[PDB]
Order: sequence, then structure tokens, then C-alpha cells
Amino acid sequence: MEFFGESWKKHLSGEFGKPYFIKLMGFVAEERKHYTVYPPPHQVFTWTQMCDIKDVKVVILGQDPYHGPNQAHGLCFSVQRPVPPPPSLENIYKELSTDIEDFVHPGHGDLSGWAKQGVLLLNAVLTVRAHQANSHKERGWEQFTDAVVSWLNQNSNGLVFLLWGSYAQKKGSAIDRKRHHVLQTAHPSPLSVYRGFFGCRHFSKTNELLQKSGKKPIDWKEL
Repeated sequence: MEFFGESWKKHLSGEFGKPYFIKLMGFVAEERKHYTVYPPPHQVFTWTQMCDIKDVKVVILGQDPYHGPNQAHGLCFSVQRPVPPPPSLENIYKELSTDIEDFVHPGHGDLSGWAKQGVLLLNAVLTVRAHQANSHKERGWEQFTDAVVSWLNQNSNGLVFLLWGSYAQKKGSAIDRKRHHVLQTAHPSPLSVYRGFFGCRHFSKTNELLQKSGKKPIDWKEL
């Protein structure tokens, strides 16, 4: 697989030969003949290029990639310059400013700095037709990302999973809470942020949990 991180390729290569995945790649290829699909080919697996698979420490599960021009770049919640941070990400920064004492709003929404430190920003569906939310759901991506979550669940220890919102909580329902830490709350979207996300303190809690398992904490201000 191209544009796919080496360490990830070594452990997930088995998925590449399965019927559902081969069908999925065919479907996405067909879609790109007739539509603009985001993210562009080289950014569909950005989440595998930022850090080694064994350096993953924290997992944040998302649902669908952004469907507007230049927004999605392979990481959930993240947008690259010059796109302004979406409402959900602004709410994430708000929580961070009250939770992590040294947090400074960077004025952009590119979360590459977190990905570099082992924060896996994984969407459940990895492509989308331009301007059409959820247009690529149930074509095989969910099985693939379930396989990625299953691999981490069984081959890693002491990961922190942040499950925000209904979709993420369902997808993360299979995580072994004896081996990993699971923090749950409402989605940071303006529509639900007041249902628990504000005040969840997931960022300091994550660092506290990482230390107790002997892992290096995330420097959340490092964006």
C-alpha cells in the first residue's frame, strides 16, 4: 500500500488482501473517476505516517472526513492552513485552555503535532465525496478501522482511548478496559458540547493515566 507508514504496513498488511478491502479500494478508485474525493490519495493514511505504530499512546476516534475543499488531510478533527478550526475543534481548544495550564491557542487547526507524539487521530470512514457528508459509509472503511482498533486492542497495553459522542462510543465498545483506559463523554460539537465535554478534563486525565503505565505524557501545547 502506498503513502502508508512502514510500521503500520507491516502489521496491517493482512487486511490489504481481504475481499472487503480489495472491493473498497476498487470502489474508491471508481469514485475518483467520477467525483472529487477527499482527502487526496496521498493523505488518506496520514495517521500512519506521523508516528510508528508502537508509539501510539492515545486514540481519538472520529466518524467521517471533512467534505469541504482542503479541509480533510487524514486526521480526525484536524484541518490544515489556511482553513480555520471548525466549531468542534474550537471547543476542544476551549477545554484544553481550562484543563492544561500551559495551553496556547495556535490560531490554526492542524493537529499534526499531536499525531507526531502518538495520538492516533483515526476516522472510522477514511474518504468522502466532496460536499456529501457520509457518502462513503458502509463501503468497507468501518471494517478496516475496526481491524485497526482490534489490532491495537490486542497488541498494545495501557493505551488511552478518548470516545467522544455516540458513534465513537459504539465503535469503542469492544476495547478491553482491563488492558486499556477508556474515557468517554459527549462530542465537542456545539450541539452536544454542554452534555459533558466541557469540564471532562480528558487531556490532563490522559496524561495522568499515561504516567501510571510508564508512558511519556502528551505535550498538548506542542502543535
